[PDB]
Amino acid sequence: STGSATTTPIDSLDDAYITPVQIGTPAQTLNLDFDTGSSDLWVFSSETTASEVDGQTIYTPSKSTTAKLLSGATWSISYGDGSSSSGDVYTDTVSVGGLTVTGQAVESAKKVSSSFTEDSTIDGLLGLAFSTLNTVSPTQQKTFFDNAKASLDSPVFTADLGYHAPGTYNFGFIDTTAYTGSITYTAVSTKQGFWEWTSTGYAVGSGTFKSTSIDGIADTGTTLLYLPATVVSAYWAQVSGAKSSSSVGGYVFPCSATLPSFTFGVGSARIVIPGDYIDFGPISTGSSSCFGGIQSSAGIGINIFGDVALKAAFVVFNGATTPTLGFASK
Ligand SMILES: NCc1ccc(C(F)(F)F)cc1
Repeated sequence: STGSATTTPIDSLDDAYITPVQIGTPAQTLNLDFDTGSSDLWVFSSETTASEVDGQTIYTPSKSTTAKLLSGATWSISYGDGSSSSGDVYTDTVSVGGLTVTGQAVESAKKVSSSFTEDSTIDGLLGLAFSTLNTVSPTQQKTFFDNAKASLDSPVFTADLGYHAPGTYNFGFIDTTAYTGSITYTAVSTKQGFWEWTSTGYAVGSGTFKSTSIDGIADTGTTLLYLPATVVSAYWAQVSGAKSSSSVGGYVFPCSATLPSFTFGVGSARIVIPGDYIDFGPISTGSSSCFGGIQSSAGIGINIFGDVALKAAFVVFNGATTPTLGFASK
């Protein structure tokens, strides 16, 4: 089997991407944030605290003839940005663009943090990292990809995020018309439960490529590109007026600037992020200072190849017995 679904940016800045997911019987369509950095499929629901729901589409398990409460199961997750959510669990039929999983764990939120409440476009998340990170207690649950894997024509999923435009998530196949050149595959460590790989280096604009190992995770659930301070300082030093602002919480630059591109290495291959992709608009409404798309990972503990980097590539999340990552220009 295969599955294919369109992913759409939630706003004019590509702050996040949403993909329609059918849950239950009859189908209840919710727009979830596909996240290769986490492993919980959680949704806003009829159980979510009323004051914490503001515009989101909810999952109502009582209206689904295939929903079953997973006895005694609870979940609670905290994301790297400080956001959190928790609740109870149901098993139900979940479909993504033609691909169906019966008995998928659908984590129903009873509580969500302010940032989720404030994002009316995100109805929940669909975790695509390794099932070792799933927070369901006392019995850990599998991801949608993990549950569908054996049925897929190929044990893979692909991420093809658009820049200010719709994109695609494919399951079980590689669309050879969606990229240029070839796909370069690289080794993955699953030790931290993430799609963790090692970039071979970088370049700033038309500058000399620096060969250096950058260990990081391929994370669709993170908006920006988080890299070592040395790297990020080398990037912003090419932008006149750019500075690291402690009050804003990162590198900012004059909105009138035309940004240089950023190239990252995948083996001997190169992925070029165009300069416009690193512009995240005014720091506050009407400000002439803009927020940068490349930020330091110094306070995180890990480098994050988020949407800024992934949307420049056709990305293969290879779930073969030894998982790997594939990147191609597009
Ligand atoms: N990295 C996962 C993630 C996804 C969405 C959000 C937000 F912004 F919707 F709250 C936070 C964290």
